Amino acid sequence: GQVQLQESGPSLVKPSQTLSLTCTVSGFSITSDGVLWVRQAPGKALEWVGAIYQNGATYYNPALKSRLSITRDTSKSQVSLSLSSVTTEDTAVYYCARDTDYDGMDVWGRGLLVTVSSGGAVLTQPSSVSGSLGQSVSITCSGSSSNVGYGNYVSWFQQVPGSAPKLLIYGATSRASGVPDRFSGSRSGNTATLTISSLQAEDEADYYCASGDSGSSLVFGSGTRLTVLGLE
Amino acid sequence: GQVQLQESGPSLVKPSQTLSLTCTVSGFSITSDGVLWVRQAPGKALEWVGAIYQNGATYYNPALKSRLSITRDTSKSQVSLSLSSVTTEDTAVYYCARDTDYDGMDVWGRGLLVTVSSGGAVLTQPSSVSGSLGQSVSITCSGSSSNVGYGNYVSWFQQVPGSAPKLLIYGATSRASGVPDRFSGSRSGNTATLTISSLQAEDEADYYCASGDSGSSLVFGSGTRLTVLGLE
Repeated sequence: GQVQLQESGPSLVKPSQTLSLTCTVSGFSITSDGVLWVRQAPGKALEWVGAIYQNGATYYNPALKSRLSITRDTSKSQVSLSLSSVTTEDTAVYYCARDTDYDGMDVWGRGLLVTVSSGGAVLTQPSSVSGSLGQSVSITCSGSSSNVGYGNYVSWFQQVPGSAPKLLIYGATSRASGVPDRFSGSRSGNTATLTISSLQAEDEADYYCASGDSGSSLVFGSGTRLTVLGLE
Repeated sequence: GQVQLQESGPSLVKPSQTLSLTCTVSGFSITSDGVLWVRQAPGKALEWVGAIYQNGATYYNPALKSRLSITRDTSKSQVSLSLSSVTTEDTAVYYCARDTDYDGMDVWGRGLLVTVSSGGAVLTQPSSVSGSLGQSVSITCSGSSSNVGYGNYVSWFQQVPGSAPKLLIYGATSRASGVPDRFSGSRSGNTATLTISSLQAEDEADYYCASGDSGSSLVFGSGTRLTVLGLE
């Protein structure tokens, strides 16, 4: 992969100060693809932070809008994130990713952990599910007419321990590039479903649904942990 | 940090072919610091692959030497690894790290997973140890006169779930920059010991002891999983 994104910054940020990160991209222009920021607090789901698109138009998670600024420098291929008035609740791995016209959020950086410390809105998924080698497994995601209902702007991600999400299915049904076809997506009203046939040992991971939402936001589900039953 | 290292290469290699990776460094010269390669097969201990130093002098893991070549391009800040005659047993996350004069293997790349597929010398550690918040805990590593007994060339690493090792201790004692001082290391004949006083929640990880050997090979231990007992 020549397309890549890398987050950079100072992790440790004292409470009440501003947290500032830079995402440096290579192998493509921000004038052709959007860039988004996602975070994941140690031991939580994925939360959308905000996005900046080709024309520089920006979009923010309403819960964070209070202290968020996203900017960009075209010449240096950089996208900046500033988060003000940081507290311990902003401790997280911060991820940037690309958002493309026809391939979905396909490429993500590796993630940068930021710890905030001093002296030393709703998509529902079953939290767990399991199946054995060879058989199929379904993971459902419930929302509403604003989002999963609004139409076919549903994504599914895979995340293994300590690692950036990998896009599986975008447009609710379309398989991303390089994704094996034992993965498929469907949608029915306010519900979207991922199906994994021919379960494999390496499918054991957490799974996240995400959906566009009427107020130009992006919402993630609560995550589903999949376990595979072997014979070993 | 300014210092960073990044592995880059193909997606998957076919068996009996040549796996080739490139390590690009930034924030320092290979003419000032050595570069080493380490790998980690799924669910398995760290294994040293080989090293190239400031004068280009190379050193290899005897078990892999047969099909190993490490090269470098100084003008471009690159170090190259070639592994021939790959089989399924070479599937692994490959890591490239810096070896310094006075700071140990302090900085490591993020790791690149490489799987070898078609269309379908000994350091002993206990496998587990555990403790509640605040207590001290010890992890022991046995070898021999060639290695842990050779002298004070012992390191300790920490690895969380899907992440590059972090150096804790070097010189069999000297703690590393930025490492908190509840970690200490001691040595007593053919045995080296890492002690963590005041166990913290984020110490929950695997721990590896590595040692220089007589034959200028680096050897890693079998790994120790440390669990912390909450009240949750």
